[PDB]
Amino acid sequence: ETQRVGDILQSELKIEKESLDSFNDFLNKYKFSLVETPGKNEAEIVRRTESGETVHVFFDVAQIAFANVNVVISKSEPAVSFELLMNLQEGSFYVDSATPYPSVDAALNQSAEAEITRELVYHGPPFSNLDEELQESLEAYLESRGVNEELASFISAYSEFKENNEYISWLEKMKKFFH
Amino acid sequence: ETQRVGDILQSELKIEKESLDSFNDFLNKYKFSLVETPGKNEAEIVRRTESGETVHVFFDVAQIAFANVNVVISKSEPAVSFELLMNLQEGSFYVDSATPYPSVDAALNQSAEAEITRELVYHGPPFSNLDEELQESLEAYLESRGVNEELASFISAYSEFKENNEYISWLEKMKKFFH
Amino acid sequence: ETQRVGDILQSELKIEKESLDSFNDFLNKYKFSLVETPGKNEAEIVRRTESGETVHVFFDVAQIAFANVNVVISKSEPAVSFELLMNLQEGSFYVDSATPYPSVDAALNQSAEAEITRELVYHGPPFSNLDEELQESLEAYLESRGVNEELASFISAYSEFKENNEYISWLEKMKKFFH
Repeated sequence: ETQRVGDILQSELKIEKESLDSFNDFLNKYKFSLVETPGKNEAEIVRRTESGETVHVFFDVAQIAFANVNVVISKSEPAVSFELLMNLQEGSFYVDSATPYPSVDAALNQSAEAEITRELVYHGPPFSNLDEELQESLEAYLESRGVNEELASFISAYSEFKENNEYISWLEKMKKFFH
Repeated sequence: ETQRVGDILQSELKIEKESLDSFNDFLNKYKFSLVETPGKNEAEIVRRTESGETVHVFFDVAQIAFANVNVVISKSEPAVSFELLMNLQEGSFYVDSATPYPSVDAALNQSAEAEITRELVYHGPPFSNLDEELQESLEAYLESRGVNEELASFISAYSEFKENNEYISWLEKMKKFFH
Repeated sequence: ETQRVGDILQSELKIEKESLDSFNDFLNKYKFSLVETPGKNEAEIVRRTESGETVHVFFDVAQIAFANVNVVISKSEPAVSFELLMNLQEGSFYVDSATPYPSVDAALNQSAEAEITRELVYHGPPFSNLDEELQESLEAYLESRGVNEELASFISAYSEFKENNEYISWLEKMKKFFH
């Protein structure tokens, strides 16, 4: 019965609606902008570094709340997409792949054809197969660009926050259907 | 040798060509229309309920003959897509996800961009993470809309029927190639 | 530090740059043309047989260096796509599926919609479910068309060659980014 579903959604809504300053502190520390799209799983934060690089970090809040984290760094001009695995318990990152794309658009465009273009191109060897010194220098480069414990903490806590907001909107949409 | 393949296809064809009333009885009982597309894996049945809802049920005959069953219910206006897992031996269903879409088209359009749109949006939490009473009321709602043992029986038997027809057409197409 | 990454890439480049006749011997023996697209994972070889068939063989060099090998055989006019699994150690092939498409374009076009079209159509039953004599005659047909130990050897060695070239180009692109 639609009434029975509606009653439970109504009571769950009231409860669910019932640390922002930690988000603001971390984002402002690195001069991040948060790109927030309510209704979608992916969250994005973007900043510009002292050396003129643009750093994008993408994560899937539903996957989190090992997770896939995409760090894209550009200097139109070439960008490297680092696909990372983040340990949710440890707050640690591991490089899975690093792919040099000819532009930020090539790295990030969500169109069907842009995805196919990414699928077809070489993504570098398994990271574990690289020279150890190459592995290390790339990890230290990412670290120096803010891929660290503070970022992992933000990703975890912001994912918990956004997903709960997504859950609330979902409850609301369900309520409208079952009304 | 092409002749050797052709001989075996020819003999398999003759054998394979060598309960419809149960299909008709179940479909008519619920006032279903069957949407049958020969050559394709997916089968669709659709009906309108006493309360003016439209219920679509989709299943993949090749997967069946746990299976994925998509039940889409609409009232242009919002639709909820219930993604179910069906126990093939038991004839039982389990809710994996329920996603409210803003229209039937958004839920069902097979275009590349429509699929991408579905992939990007929030699909609700894991069903197991919902309040137990919410889980139950949604399951009972689906039951009341004909997601039951009779539907599971139809899905199993119709999948066996259609797949065998697909196998026959496949044999025929192979025969033409090897001629 | 970008300098530290650049140094290691520079030294790896110098080392990596530091049997072609076996490629030429096998390709020429079967009158293959190699279709080589630097920067992409997939390699393609294509020939025309004595009976006027066109045989395409596709493989993913990154997957190789069990691998997926697609053998497409045409006579505009219908083509059968054989999806094979190749044992990398044994140099042996196993048929996973054989799908008759109405044209080479339908079988091979890489567009988003062409992929969706392939995903939706019936792919024949599990190969293991076929009559044993049908399984055998299809395997012997592929053999007679050059799906053999020589082809497996080429696929393995050419995959090693191309992937290393892809690795070199990747190092070069990384060098440019970190400069």
